[PDB]
Amino acid sequence: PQITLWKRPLVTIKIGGQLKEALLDTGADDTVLEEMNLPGRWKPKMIGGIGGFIKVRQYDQILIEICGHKAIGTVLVGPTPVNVIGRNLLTQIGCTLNF
Amino acid sequence: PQITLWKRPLVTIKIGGQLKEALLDTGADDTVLEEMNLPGRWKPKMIGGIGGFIKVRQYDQILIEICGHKAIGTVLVGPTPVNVIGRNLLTQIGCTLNF
Ligand SMILES: CC[C@H](C)CN(C[C@@H](O)[C@H](Cc1ccccc1)NC(=O)O[C@H]1CO[C@H]2OCC[C@H]21)S(=O)(=O)c1ccc2c(c1)CC[C@@H]2O
Repeated sequence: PQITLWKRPLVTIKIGGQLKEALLDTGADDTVLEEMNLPGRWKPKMIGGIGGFIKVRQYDQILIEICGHKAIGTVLVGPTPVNVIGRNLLTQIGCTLNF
Repeated sequence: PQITLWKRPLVTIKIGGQLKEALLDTGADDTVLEEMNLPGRWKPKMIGGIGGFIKVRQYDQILIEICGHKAIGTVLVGPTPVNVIGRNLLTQIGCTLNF
C-alpha cells in the first residue's frame, strides 16, 4: 500500500499473540513497544530521544506481523508513550519513503 | 527519490540560508531542529518525545528546502538529539510510505 502522512501512520501489528497499533517510523532505528510481558530472555538497554532516555528490555528474534507482512527481529519493550515500528523491521516488509 | 531504510534516511536541508543534515522522521508530527540562529519572531512552545518534554522556540511559516524540495511551515528549535523532519513538512514535499 501507499500511506500518506497527513495523519500519523498507524497500522495494526501482531506480536506475542496480541494485536496492537503502532507507527511506521522511519526515524526509529529499532522497534519500541509499550510494556508487555513477553516470554524469554532479554537484556537491559537505554534509548534516547526528545526529552531524554527511557529504560527498555531488548528481546531478540521476535516475530511480528505488520499489515500482513511477517518480520522477525529486535523489539525493545518499555514505558514508551507510543508503539513504533523502526527501520530494523520496516526494511523487512519492504517499506520505502518516496517523494 | 525512493529511499530505502537500511540506513538512517538522512538528507541535506537548507534553512535560513544554511545547509544542514536532517532525518526524515515519519514518527514525528513536527519538525524539530537543534539550537541555531533563525531570523524573525518566535514563541515559546513545549513538545514531548519518547523521554519527556522539552522547551522549544516555535518559528512559523519558515522557508526550508529538503533534498531539493521546498516547504514553508513551522520549525521548532531546541535541544533535540538530532535534526528531525516531521510530517508537517514531509506532506509538503509529497512524501509517502510505500510497501
Ligand atoms: C532521535 C530521532 C528521533 C527523535 C527518535 N525517535 C523516533 C521519532 O519518530 C519519535 C517517535 C515518537 C516518540 C514519542 C511520541 C510520539 C512519536 N517522534 C518524536 O519524537 O516526535 C516529536 C516531534 O514531533 C512530535 O510528534 C511526536 C512526538 C513529537 S524516538 O522515539 O525517540 C526513538 C525510537 C527508537 C530508538 C531510539 C529513539 C534510540 C535507538 C532506538 O532505536
